[PDB]
Amino acid sequence: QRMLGFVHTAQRMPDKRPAAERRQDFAEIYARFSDERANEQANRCSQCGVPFCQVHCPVSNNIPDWLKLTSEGRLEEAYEVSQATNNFPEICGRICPQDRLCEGNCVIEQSTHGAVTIGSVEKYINDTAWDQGWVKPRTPSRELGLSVGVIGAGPAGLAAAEELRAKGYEVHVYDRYDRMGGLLVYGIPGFKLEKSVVERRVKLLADAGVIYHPNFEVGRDASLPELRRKHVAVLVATGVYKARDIKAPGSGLGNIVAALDYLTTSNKVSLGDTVEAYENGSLNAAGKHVVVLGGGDTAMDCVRTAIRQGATSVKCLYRRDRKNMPGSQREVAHAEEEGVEFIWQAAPEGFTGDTVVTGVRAVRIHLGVADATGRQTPQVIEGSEFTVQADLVIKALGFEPEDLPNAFDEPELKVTRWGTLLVDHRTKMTNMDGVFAAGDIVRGASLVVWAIRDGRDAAEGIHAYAKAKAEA
Ligand SMILES: Cc1cc2nc3c(=O)[nH]c(=O)nc-3n(C[C@H](O)[C@H](O)[C@H](O)COP(=O)(O)OP(=O)(O)OC[C@H]3O[C@@H](n4cnc5c(N)ncnc54)[C@H](O)[C@@H]3O)c2cc1C
Ligand code: SF4
Ligand code: SF4
Repeated sequence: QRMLGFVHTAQRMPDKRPAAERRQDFAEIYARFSDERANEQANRCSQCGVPFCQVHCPVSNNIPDWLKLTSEGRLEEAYEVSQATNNFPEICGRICPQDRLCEGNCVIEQSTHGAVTIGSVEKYINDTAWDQGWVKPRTPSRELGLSVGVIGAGPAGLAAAEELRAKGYEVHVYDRYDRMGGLLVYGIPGFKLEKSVVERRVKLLADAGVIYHPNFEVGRDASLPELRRKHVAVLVATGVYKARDIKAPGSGLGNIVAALDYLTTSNKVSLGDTVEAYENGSLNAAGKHVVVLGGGDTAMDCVRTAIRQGATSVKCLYRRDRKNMPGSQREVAHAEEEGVEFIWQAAPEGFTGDTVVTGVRAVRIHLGVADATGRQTPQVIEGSEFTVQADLVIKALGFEPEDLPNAFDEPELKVTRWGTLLVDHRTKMTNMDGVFAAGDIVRGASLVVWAIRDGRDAAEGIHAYAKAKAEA
């Protein structure tokens, strides 16, 4: 039908399970659209000129085109259009925060008509295509005689590997873990993204012809000059893993565990491998009171994965207001509905205890009015300082890059202050010849789709450089 039906229809997301039932299991919380409902929700588009849904999507899919090709049957052509510009569409549709990228700037969203549910239609059109064999690996026609190396198996690494293998090269990936996929499989919990689609996509990648090297750290089992001599070009996509800390009176007691360790062990125990720290360790929250520090999406993941495993009472201390939350806002409402209690504008001061933490003494800060440059300056209130009973606290402040030049044996890699190495904009080439670096280690605490775009751009640049070098 002529697809301008936002006038006489109302937006409604797919099926959801109630809160009293969500708290038990570890599966997802949403469901896939039905056919007659997807063909209706994809019809509310307006095919507007100058589509803001595409200007603000970091990978810049052709959103109106497959929204049209979905609203008229014709699902296979829609799958083609969607896949031809994005390597992991379903993963993006599942995890990408849409209220700030695409759904937050739709033209009918700016006019209080609600937003066309884009990511859910992405999921629908990209998963119903998987069941009927419309997905196939991109095996190169004529195998080109060159070899390219990458470091890391995250989103950027896998995207670059797929692009290079499609061009015709021979790729070799080098991941530190045993199950490749990066923090897509060890950072993000199960209820957000299921660990089955990730292994499905990595199996497809391996079927395309990629060679996998698990349990292979660059620092220990290799060296950057050796790999530089092996292949023709290497892509540093190792991400950021050196976490942050806090120095306060009482910050040396027991049961003060970093967030990444907790999340990793939760992912493992959901998969298996029977780590002992889940049996006898401080990485369980069965019958304890949990308190997490800092904000962001990491805080949301931690608090939810804690409230799933019992956790008689959970609290989260953010040191700003609610509207400045770094992550999305659907997960905040989800956590509130599931049982979490939030404490906005609070900063930790100390930990009271003897050998194990018994409580967290915190202060209450006040934010000034936005400055002429758009920056609020908080100041701690002198009177109100309080203490919360805490059985297990989790520090989830942030993440920073490691010291790569002093660990990759090459002290000539140019670096900024924070650790993100410098790189040109066009070719995505590192200071040194032959080596390239693009992904999350160049940006900071970005999202997945930015990593995908950086990986694709670095792949194109590496192809151009290798062709120009073997050319003459
Ligand atoms: C919805 C959402 C939720 C998010 N949740 C989180 C979250 O909970 N926590 C979080 O931290 N980020 C989170 N992010 C951020 C995002 O996941 C990452 O910034 C991004 O995925 C990292 O991209 P990358 O290319 O650096 O890959 P990464 O996955 O960051 O790359 C890590 C890989 O590098 C490998 N590696 C590391 N060091 C070495 C080495 N020396 N040698 C070899 N291999 C090495 C690791 O083993 C791993 O395979 C989230 C993003 C979104 C959109
Ligand atoms: S969601 Fe809105 S802006 Fe995006 S294509 Fe549809 S009508 Fe245009
Ligand atoms: S990748 Fe993210 S921003 Fe782009 S269309 Fe999909 S959900 Fe929207």
